[PDB]
Amino acid sequence: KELKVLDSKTAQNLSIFLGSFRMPYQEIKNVILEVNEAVLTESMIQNLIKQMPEPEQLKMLSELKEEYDDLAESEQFGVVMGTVPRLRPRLNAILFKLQFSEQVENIKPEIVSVTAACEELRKSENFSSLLELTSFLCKLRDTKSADQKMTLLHFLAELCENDHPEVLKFPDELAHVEKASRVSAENLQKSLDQMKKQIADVERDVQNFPAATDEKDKFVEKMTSFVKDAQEQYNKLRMMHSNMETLYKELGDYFVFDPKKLSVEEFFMDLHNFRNMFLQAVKENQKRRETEEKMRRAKL
Amino acid sequence: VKELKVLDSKTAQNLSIFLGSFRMPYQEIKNVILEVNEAVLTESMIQNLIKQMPEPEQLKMLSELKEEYDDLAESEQFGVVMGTVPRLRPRLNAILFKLQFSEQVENIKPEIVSVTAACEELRKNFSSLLELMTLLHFLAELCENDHPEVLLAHVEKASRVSAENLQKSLDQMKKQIADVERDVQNFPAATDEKDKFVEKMTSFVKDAQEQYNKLRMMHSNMETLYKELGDYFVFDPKKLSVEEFFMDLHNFRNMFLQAVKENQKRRETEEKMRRAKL
Amino acid sequence: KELKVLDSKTAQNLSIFLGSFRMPYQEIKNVILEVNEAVLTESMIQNLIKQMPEPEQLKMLSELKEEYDDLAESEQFGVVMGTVPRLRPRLNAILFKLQFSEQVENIKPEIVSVTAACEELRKSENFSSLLELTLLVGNYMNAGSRNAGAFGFNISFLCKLRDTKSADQKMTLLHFLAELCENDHPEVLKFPDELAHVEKASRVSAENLQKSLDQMKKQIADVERDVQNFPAATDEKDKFVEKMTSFVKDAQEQYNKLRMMHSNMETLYKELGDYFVFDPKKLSVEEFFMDLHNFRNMFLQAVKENQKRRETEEKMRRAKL
Amino acid sequence: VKELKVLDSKTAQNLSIFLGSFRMPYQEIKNVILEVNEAVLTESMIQNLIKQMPEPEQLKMLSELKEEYDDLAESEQFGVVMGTVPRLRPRLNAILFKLQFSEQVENIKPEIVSVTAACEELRKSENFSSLLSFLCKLRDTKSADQKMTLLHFLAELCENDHPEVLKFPDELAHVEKASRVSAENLQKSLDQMKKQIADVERDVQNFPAATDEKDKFVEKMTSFVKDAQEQYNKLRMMHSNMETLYKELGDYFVFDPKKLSVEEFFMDLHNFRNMFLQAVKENQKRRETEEKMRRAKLAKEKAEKERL
Repeated sequence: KELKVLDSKTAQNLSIFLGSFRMPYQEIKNVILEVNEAVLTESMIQNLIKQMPEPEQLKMLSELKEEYDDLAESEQFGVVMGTVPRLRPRLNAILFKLQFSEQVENIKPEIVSVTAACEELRKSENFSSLLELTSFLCKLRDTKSADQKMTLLHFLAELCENDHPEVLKFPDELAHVEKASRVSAENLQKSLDQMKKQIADVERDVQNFPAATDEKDKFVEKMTSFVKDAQEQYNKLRMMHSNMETLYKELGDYFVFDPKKLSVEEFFMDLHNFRNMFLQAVKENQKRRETEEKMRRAKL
Repeated sequence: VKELKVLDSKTAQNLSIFLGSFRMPYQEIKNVILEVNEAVLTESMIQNLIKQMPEPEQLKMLSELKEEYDDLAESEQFGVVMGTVPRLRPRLNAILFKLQFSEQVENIKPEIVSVTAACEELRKNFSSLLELMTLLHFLAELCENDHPEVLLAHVEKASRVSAENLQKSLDQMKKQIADVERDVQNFPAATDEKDKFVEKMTSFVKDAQEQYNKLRMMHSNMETLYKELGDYFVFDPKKLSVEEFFMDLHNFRNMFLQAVKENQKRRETEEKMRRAKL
Repeated sequence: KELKVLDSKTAQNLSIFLGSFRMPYQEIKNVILEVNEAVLTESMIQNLIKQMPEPEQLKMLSELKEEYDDLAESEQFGVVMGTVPRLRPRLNAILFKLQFSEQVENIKPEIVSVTAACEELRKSENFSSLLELTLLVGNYMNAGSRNAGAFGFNISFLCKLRDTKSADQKMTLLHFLAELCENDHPEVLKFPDELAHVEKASRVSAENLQKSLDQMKKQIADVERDVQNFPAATDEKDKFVEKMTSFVKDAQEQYNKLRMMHSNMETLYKELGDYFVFDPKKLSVEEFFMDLHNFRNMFLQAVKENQKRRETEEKMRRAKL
Repeated sequence: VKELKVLDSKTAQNLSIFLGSFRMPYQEIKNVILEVNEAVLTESMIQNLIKQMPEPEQLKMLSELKEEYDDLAESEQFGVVMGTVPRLRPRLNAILFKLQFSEQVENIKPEIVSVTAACEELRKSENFSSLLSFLCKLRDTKSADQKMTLLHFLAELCENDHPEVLKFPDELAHVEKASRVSAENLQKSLDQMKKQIADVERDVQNFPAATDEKDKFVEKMTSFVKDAQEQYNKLRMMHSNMETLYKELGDYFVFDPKKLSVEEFFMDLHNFRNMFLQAVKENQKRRETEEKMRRAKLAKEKAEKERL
């Protein structure tokens, strides 16, 4: 059969897609209309969106379907899809509905890690004690101590291990520090923004959606109810993200440091590095004070 | 601080770690579960909820302690709140089912489509080309002089499929639906109007049912056509599995094509001999 | 330029290859002859083999040396390669030599995992104690139970203690056993640490292991063959016979060691078959260790489930508030 | 059981786990290192020996316990044998270098070749030399009627009265690869390689003579070091020639080679190729559509005609 609208490759792709898809065009239409969640999936929508003929082509494909049987499977599909009101925006609202909960799930953790880390630090007394005996802390390893052949870090860690068995527990109170050092405050924000726009757009497309030109189209029906809930959820998320940014300020005072020059990621990435440096030093002392124990046995 | 009166040490430890990262008011989590709030629920969440959810007996014992709610630890408070959601488990398993269904159909369908296509692709020239250097090159040779042009995009896919697991999946799906359906039919009376469970589920189960039926039609069909193959190439549709049939048919299409490519390479290399000599 | 021998595609492919390769065709030839390992790599040899014009096609390009400069580069290369004796077996032997160490390194651990698992099983004082408690549990402390009086050392059977109720039906034999250990034989609980290679042994494939060895055996035999029949070197830069004769001996040495290690592995396994009464020729190594592994896992799960059950059972006691 | 006499608790624990899985008799490990046995040694094997190896100070203290070898724990016996290998560390590092060399060269060459080939393809394509950053502004502002873009416009003009540009995009095979390369990293790779070769070379020169017929280190490394240098020199020849062809472009296209890095240059040049083909692709698209709309009316006309 010959093509009367679709262009070469475009038809080439639809032929494939729909083929390995295997599903009556009318069923696809009704699945899209009723938003059948027993059929629809993230990818399925991404594929329809990525394979759907341009609107201008759909208008051309429907402006002469009296010869339906005479159209290639690719263009027959085109005709059907030409019957769906507000196709593209409809598809995005649907895609959004399928993606939301999960893209929130992907964000929240970042926020919680940082939040927890900040909470952990402030409430960590052992780390406070460690500060006494003492951001610019990953430098102790780069100095010397009372005597020689032992970085200040070691002496600090040893002094801790001898009569401060407790300070040697601070790493076990800074659980989320590592997860926090992995976060990207920049990216964290971009996400909440893209999301902000995402919800806005879908709300618009809905508040601008037509009426029931077919008692099968139950779009505005659900979608309006969803956006509502997606909103309540986005707000709560933003509040969490604010509580984070906020709690990170409090540390900028208590531990006194500039929360404008040092990002949340960078900051913690160092506190984490130091926490390791400390654990490393402790292991090194245990080694030294283990071989030296022999160097004195070798005199016997 | 805060003694445990029901949860066992480890359950409490785990529930605590879990809640402390989920970060969400327990009552709100309850509502989310009740109304199957799809703007919050995800496959992971449900699975995690199911994995962490204290056992029924522990939830009960806790529900009989709502009294000192403020004295109970976080882990045990979540318990009290969850201990008020009727049919927690079958409910959670139904939601997990709704969240997973379309995905599993999407992952099962392609296996059937490939195999089906390979079957359709065959019936619709490669027949005469085997029954009749090596034998391949020989027959290939003839299909170049006397019967040329007598030289399947799914035959390859079909060879990687596994008929056995394909059946197990459909059978596994069948149970899943039947189980959800049963749980729904045996569900309590929704007092708290915030519980839109029986409604949603009864409807979804209907849809999954229609899709499963359609999916099973595609299956049986696939097998029907496979036997149509046991006719033309007269063989035991059970002695040789779909996987194998197309595996051979595949290793075949290759060797022949290679035999052809090899022939043509000698072919041209001869042209680059007739000219060079004159 | 214009092709005098090579088909069209071969000329194309070979060009892109020689191109993004940048190296005088003679230099390439010397690298192959000298088996220069400061240049040669596994990928490099594989490609030369994949892109090398057919043996016959190289023969033809031999009558075209006068017009070397007239020929297209793809064919110039063909002209050079055409000068190298036993080009393909040579190339295959070099690839073999470059891959040999990794190959041994990938077979050895399978053998070491199974072997160590067997030794660990023999030497585990706590697992041995556990077997005894198992006999005690099924032959004397649960007369009611399933096969009471017929328990032995079958490992897969131990995997079923989980599916059988003990005397009082408030516990499976597995849990009964676990509690017995926890209460009166704590040390036994440390048996898992005494079986470090068991999990790895469960993931092995005796069949593939055997295939790997036989393959290595043929690979080495083939190279030796090719070396035994190799033509006397004309060009001084041809180090093949020199390097490869030596290598083959070395590789044969390693393979024999592998074969013997594998043979020792099979011997220990036969011993396990008589001790845990199973047929080595019917219960693959991975099957046996998967059973031992799964048992170790469920036994540990059983212990946690007991502690849990014990803890909540105390909340029932303190319910008297 | 078996009291440790030198090793620190951790090292011994780790050595034990390691030796538990490596399972190669200690003499055999030494023999293999001394023979530099290629049928046995692997990059991974050597990296693990290096990582597990007790520090020099411990190997020396164990080196003085040969008489009690049989009473020592497995990890310390291993230490004793290893302790008898002269220049163990430089030996192990040179061996690792010899195993890694040809491949780290193989991972550098490609980049140099991509950029090099790109520079060559460019200079040999007048098809581009002509087309004259701004190409962006055209794609920005719409044509007379919003119906099109000024880039499509220029693209169609070329496509009509200069159809010898449809090839341009296909004569820039390595430009994309070149856009991904990193000039700075390439340099480091080369300097890092030079240093590695120097250090090994140094160790071979200051290396103790063999006192047994099994130690093949000097014989092999001295020879290999010569081969690595030859290859490195050639690798550098290629590199500088790459920097030179690029320099040549700073003129043939007037632009400061110091300012704009190699990645920067071919990245823009990559996007350009993209933007153009884009327009051409798009033009051919809407022009194909117009064609079908024409045949649409024609048929829809012969229709109403044949009908009546």
